[PDB]
Amino acid sequence: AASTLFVANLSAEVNEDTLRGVFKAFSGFTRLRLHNKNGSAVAFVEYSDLQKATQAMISLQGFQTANDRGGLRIEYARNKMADV
DNA sequence: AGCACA
Repeated sequence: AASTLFVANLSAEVNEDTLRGVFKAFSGFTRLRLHNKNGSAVAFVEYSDLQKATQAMISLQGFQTANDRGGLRIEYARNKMADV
């Protein structure tokens, strides 16, 4: 089953391709969605299974495309990315 | 801390 990650601390100017380049570098990358609301943006990144998602989350934690200090803040998403 | 798409 595909496991989705939640990514915070993103600048509003970051590209979808740019962000893809960050996460596609890790094994099991399936798809990414970049969402914006009022200010800064967040992202949902899907991997082929949990182990690859965990592996990527640990590795990219605090990755320096950000607003605040600390770099990227990544969590497990509360829900899986919808099918299709 | 802040979690959408269908």
